[PDB]
Amino acid sequence: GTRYAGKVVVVTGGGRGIGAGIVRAFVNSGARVVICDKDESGGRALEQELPGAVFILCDVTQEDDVKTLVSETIRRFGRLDCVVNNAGHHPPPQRPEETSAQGFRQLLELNLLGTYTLTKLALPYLRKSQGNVINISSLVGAIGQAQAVPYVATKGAVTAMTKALALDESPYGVRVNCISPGNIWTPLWEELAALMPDPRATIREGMLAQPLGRMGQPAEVGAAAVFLASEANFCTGIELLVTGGAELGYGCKASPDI
Amino acid sequence: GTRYAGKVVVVTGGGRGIGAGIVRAFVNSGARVVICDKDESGGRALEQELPGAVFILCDVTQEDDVKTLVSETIRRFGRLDCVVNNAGHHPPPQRPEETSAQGFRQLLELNLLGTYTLTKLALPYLRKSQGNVINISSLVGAIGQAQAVPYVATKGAVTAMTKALALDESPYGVRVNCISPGNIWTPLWEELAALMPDPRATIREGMLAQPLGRMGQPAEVGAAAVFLASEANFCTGIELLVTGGAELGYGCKASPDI
Amino acid sequence: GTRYAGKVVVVTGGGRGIGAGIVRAFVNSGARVVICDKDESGGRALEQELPGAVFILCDVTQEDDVKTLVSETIRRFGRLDCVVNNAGHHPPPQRPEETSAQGFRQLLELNLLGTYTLTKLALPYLRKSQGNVINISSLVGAIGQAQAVPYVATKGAVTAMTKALALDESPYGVRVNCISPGNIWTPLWEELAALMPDPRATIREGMLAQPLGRMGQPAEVGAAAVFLASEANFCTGIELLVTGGAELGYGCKASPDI
Amino acid sequence: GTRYAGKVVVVTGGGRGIGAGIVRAFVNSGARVVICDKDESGGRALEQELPGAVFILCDVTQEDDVKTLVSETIRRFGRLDCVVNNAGHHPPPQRPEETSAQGFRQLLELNLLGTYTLTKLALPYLRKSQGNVINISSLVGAIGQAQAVPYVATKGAVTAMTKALALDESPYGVRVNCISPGNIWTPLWEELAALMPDPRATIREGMLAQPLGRMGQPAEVGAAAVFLASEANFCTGIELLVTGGAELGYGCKASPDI
Ligand SMILES: NC(=O)c1ccc[n+]([C@@H]2O[C@H](COP(=O)([O-])OP(=O)(O)OC[C@H]3O[C@@H](n4cnc5c(N)ncnc54)[C@H](O)[C@@H]3O)[C@@H](O)[C@H]2O)c1
Ligand SMILES: NC(=O)c1ccc[n+]([C@@H]2O[C@H](COP(=O)([O-])OP(=O)(O)OC[C@H]3O[C@@H](n4cnc5c(N)ncnc54)[C@H](O)[C@@H]3O)[C@@H](O)[C@H]2O)c1
Ligand SMILES: NC(=O)c1ccc[n+]([C@@H]2O[C@H](COP(=O)([O-])OP(=O)(O)OC[C@H]3O[C@@H](n4cnc5c(N)ncnc54)[C@H](O)[C@@H]3O)[C@@H](O)[C@H]2O)c1
Ligand SMILES: NC(=O)c1ccc[n+]([C@@H]2O[C@H](COP(=O)([O-])OP(=O)(O)OC[C@H]3O[C@@H](n4cnc5c(N)ncnc54)[C@H](O)[C@@H]3O)[C@@H](O)[C@H]2O)c1
Ligand SMILES: O=C(O)c1ccccc1CCC1Oc2ccccc2O1
Ligand SMILES: O=C(O)c1ccccc1CCC1Oc2ccccc2O1
Ligand SMILES: O=C(O)c1ccccc1CCC1Oc2ccccc2O1
Ligand SMILES: O=C(O)c1ccccc1CCC1Oc2ccccc2O1
Ligand SMILES: OC[C@H]1O[C@@H](O)[C@H](O)[C@@H](O)[C@@H]1O
Ligand SMILES: OC[C@H]1O[C@@H](O)[C@H](O)[C@@H](O)[C@@H]1O
Ligand SMILES: OC[C@H]1O[C@@H](O)[C@H](O)[C@@H](O)[C@@H]1O
Ligand SMILES: OC[C@H]1O[C@@H](O)[C@H](O)[C@@H](O)[C@@H]1O
Ligand code: NA
Ligand code: NA
Ligand code: NA
Ligand code: NA
Repeated sequence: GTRYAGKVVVVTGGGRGIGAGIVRAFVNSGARVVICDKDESGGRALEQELPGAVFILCDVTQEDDVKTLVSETIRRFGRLDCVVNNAGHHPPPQRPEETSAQGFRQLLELNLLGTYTLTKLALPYLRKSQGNVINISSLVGAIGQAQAVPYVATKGAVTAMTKALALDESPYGVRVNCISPGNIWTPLWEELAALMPDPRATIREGMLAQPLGRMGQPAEVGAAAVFLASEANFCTGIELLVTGGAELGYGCKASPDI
Repeated sequence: GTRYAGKVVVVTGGGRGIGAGIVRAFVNSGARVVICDKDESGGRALEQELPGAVFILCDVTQEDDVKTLVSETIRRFGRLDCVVNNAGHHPPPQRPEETSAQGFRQLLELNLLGTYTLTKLALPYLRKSQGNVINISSLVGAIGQAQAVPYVATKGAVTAMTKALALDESPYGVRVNCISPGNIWTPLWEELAALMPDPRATIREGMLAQPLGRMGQPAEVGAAAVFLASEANFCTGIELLVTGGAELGYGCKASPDI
Repeated sequence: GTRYAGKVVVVTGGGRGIGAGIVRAFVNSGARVVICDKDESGGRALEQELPGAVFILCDVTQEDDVKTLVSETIRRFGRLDCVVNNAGHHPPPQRPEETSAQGFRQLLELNLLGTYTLTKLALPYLRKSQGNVINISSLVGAIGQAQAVPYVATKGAVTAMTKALALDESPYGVRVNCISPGNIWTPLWEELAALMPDPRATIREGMLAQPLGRMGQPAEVGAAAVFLASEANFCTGIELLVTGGAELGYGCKASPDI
Repeated sequence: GTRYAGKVVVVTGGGRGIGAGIVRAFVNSGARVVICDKDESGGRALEQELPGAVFILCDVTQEDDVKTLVSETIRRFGRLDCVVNNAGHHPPPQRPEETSAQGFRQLLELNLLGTYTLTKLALPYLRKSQGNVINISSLVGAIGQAQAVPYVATKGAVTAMTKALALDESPYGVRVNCISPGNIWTPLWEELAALMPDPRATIREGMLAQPLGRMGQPAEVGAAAVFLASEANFCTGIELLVTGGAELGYGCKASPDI
């Protein structure tokens, strides 16, 4: 309840899923949290539920929404210590020939450029507080995924960008790290599974993709984020895997040497 | 002179630098090579110089230029075996606060979406030939670089996209790999150094960034590309480092524990 | 003071340096800690200083010392929740031709087989508690170091072994992770620098090997260890870098393309 | 037939499997090859079959065997350009509690220290020729494997050692690289499968562990080795994956978030 007391945190896409788990973790650590989301329903309810959290409607693809998010955070709370760039989307499975350049651009706008824009606008305040940036990337940026060429590309970009910004901001004492989750049970995971021919089979396969034999929880990503913000003072430019071991060992990757 | 005989290769940005080195390597391997470049000067001269190479003016950010590149390759040579996505640019050093979202978008168009578009248009022909894709990424997509947030992000995206496409195309026997060069002495390296306060000092530091104590050559990237195309039949989704060991060991990263 | 309350932790090489920092972090988290060290001086003083810590003399290269360490931990505290394999050594800089197979074997005994032996003897108790293993590896296992072939090999082995054991123990709910520190200011760092022609210059170079421009502290490694034990329930088989960004970006690796 | 003409190559464990594939690749490249193996049957037959290959009986765990291997290579052929450290073994699947420290030591002697010893004895001659070292590691050193803690540890050590030695030998122009194969169909793979309850099912699972849907061939590892020796002049300290994409994407790693 005190490991991040007195600090101010902005969490994008904080209204549900991983984002909401991160919001809860920071509130439980003693921080004041600004919940940003493009949808009102979940975030407004979270503000009512959590003392110390407030909701600001903000679409991270709209530069002027983000400018207002930062200026309102400063106006209302007087400082900014941590930005968690969690807002993002995973399209339904798409074969490469079914993707389009314009859809790829749209996904870059959310998953990459929204993170870039908030980080840019926040950095002057993070420099004053020697604060930090946490980007939510994905394991599939590192190892790939089938039927997700645009999505994978956007998360490879986020992870690499994290390292570049870590280098640039290190002289100011501002750390920049990312978390790469694997399969986390969220409303988006459930929505994507519902599109599949056999949603139950898709969910079971998702559980068995981890040696631990289950998917992860938003609270587990949130704990990793609170660690990076509050106790990882010699960590910058790292990719913290929260994946249950999915990247480890041999598995079933195809549907003796010729 | 025969390890890739009878094969047809498209190299983007092939008029100078790494691209020209890759063109020469494939011609020396027995392949017919289509040189794509947005500038005429170097590529036209290379066609005249190299039997088995032809030049097609093509800006990879212009979807209709790329469609014509593919249709002309097929019309003129009857097949397509390998696409080398080398066209790309590195901006001058830019602090994060000096970058813009619109400049970031423009760099994504070249370094990422041009690779995406040519690959998409070529894949039906690569499936017929069980051909392969080689993307030219960068070491800095993996380890970051200072004063290059947009550039680093684009190359992290290329490397990740390579793995995603490798997964999607594996059932068709089409391999997708990337080469991540470190410091290669090219006209772009020389142009970037010329912008610096002490170009000679910048070049010397660039040589000493490798344990081998020199920069690499376009011919060395070209040899790696010919290997991936012609002899790496069990390699897909790999990142082949051509860096002289720059990623190894401790070095000077800042300008005792507090 | 409560995030790991009621838990029992064994820290090898806990008498000074990183090990002592890890001991302090776990005591501050509410755990009871068994300090193992082959030397009495530091560990005995730490027991006197810290309520909740006790010292057991134990050389991790001596299988019967380690058996007694585990049986005494269980006899005295009734459970075992976390083993931190920190005991290890870095020889003075040695050129490859100056190393010997027998010295390499001796270093494997400490840095690798001591970790293996304690982990093996502890695992039946860790299974009962759904506890976890934390191995202290090194960044140089991942990126190499000059004049340290045997040492680097031992830490590459520890990091890989961590992943293998994570796979094997995942069905039992026992997580296995490692921390890879970079330059941490410890008595061993100071001892190694004292051997050099210009110790002050060696220390300054060690500080500048990180973008953050300083070395790390034992307390920072300790915080990472407490995170892995207490709050990283979906992390297994990970390598948590505590390096200040030393692996990022280009640096000086040698003492333009030919 | 000329890309490595005039060069002399030593391949350990060259009598069958990957080693024999590497021997054949180097002979086909124009090199003279010394086949080292502890068993006579396969290697003696290979000498008879291949002009330009000779067989020397040599157990790489016996330091005096290795000294004789190097001195006989020099006596007979006058130079040494490349050492391929391929000799190694994978034990049957073993749960961690079924392993022993003494078995772990024995496996380190072969998989790690044999590579170390030959490399050490060869380096004075490799310096004279600006030759290179190729170590055969494994993908599982990087990602782990179930029921193979000692084996995985030895290959993590080989990969890390490769990078350390690359750093140390870079001032002399001697490159040191490794190849990490995934599932390669060899007599050892077949022997290991024969131990399993359902060998046919084990082999099928091994094929499906790669997105390419087959295992690799010794010839494919051999081609990668010839590339590293003959055409990778700016590559040092790299890990060249020859895995068919096994490390990519999600798969089946266990036998929704709790
Ligand atoms: N769930 C997983 O398994 C998983 C795995 C790896 C990475 N991730 C990443 O974690 C993040 C959250 O994923 P999730 O599963 O919780 O998703 P989710 O869809 O359940 O929640 C995302 C939230 O972000 C909000 N959001 C979307 N677009 C926005 C925009 N333009 N501006 C502001 N808010 C916006 C949504 O309204 C929603 O509240 C994403 O970046 C995703 O790529 C998720
Ligand atoms: N030189 C290095 O050290 C280095 C290191 C890592 C990666 N790379 C990558 O290698 C590639 C080539 O780099 P280089 O140093 O040879 O650069 P370069 O500028 O010397 O050559 C690039 C070529 O691409 C062409 N090109 C640029 N934009 C194009 C477009 N829209 N359409 C078609 N052609 C276009 C240029 O006209 C030029 O001929 C780039 O992708 C770069 O990011 C270079
Ligand atoms: N200091 C760094 O920069 C650094 C960096 C990366 C990794 N590491 C690793 O961190 C660990 C601790 O390093 P440090 O710098 O604190 O070293 P240190 O020498 O200061 O402390 C190590 C402690 O381990 C004890 N120890 C040594 N051999 C032992 C044995 N056989 N049995 C029991 N205890 C034994 C020593 O007596 C000492 O108290 C080591 O594994 C080292 O490889 C250190
Ligand atoms: N087959 C695979 O899928 C695979 C995958 C990854 C790595 N590897 C590695 O590739 C190498 C070769 O594996 P393989 O499958 O061809 O094995 P294999 O058992 O078929 O062949 C290995 C050869 O090495 C020889 N050898 C063994 N011990 C020796 C010693 N002490 N001295 C000299 N020669 C010795 C054997 O007699 C044999 O001829 C090993 O290092 C192995 O770890 C294999
Ligand atoms: O991994 C990611 O980054 C990710 C991000 C957001 C949500 C879920 C994930 C996991 C993979 C996702 O989950 C699916 C379910 C059904 C079909 C396709 C799916 O892909
Ligand atoms: O690494 C890359 O991908 C890359 C790509 C194209 C060209 C050169 C490079 C190397 C780094 C580059 O070279 C510079 C020289 C002067 C200032 C800044 C520089 O950055
Ligand atoms: O990195 C490691 O794992 C490590 C482990 C223990 C202690 C220190 C280190 C850092 C490198 C070490 O510090 C040196 C100082 C002078 C000469 C050589 C040195 O190497
Ligand atoms: O991956 C490696 O390094 C390796 C090395 C040598 C031989 C084979 C391999 C693949 C894994 C191996 O193949 C098995 C088959 C049956 C049971 C267990 C097995 O493990
Ligand atoms: O919708 C799937 C899951 O999403 C998570 O974000 C919620 O915390 C869970 O309550 C829910 O079961
Ligand atoms: O301009 C720098 C270098 O660029 C390379 O692409 C050319 O092959 C070299 O001749 C030239 O020295
Ligand atoms: O000896 C170097 C450093 O070692 C660390 O372990 C101690 O905590 C410090 O007090 C000391 O300055
Ligand atoms: O024994 C399995 C395989 O081993 C390989 O080394 C041989 O080249 C093959 O002929 C054989 O099928
Ligand atoms: Na509230
Ligand atoms: Na021509
Ligand atoms: Na005490
Ligand atoms: Na012969």
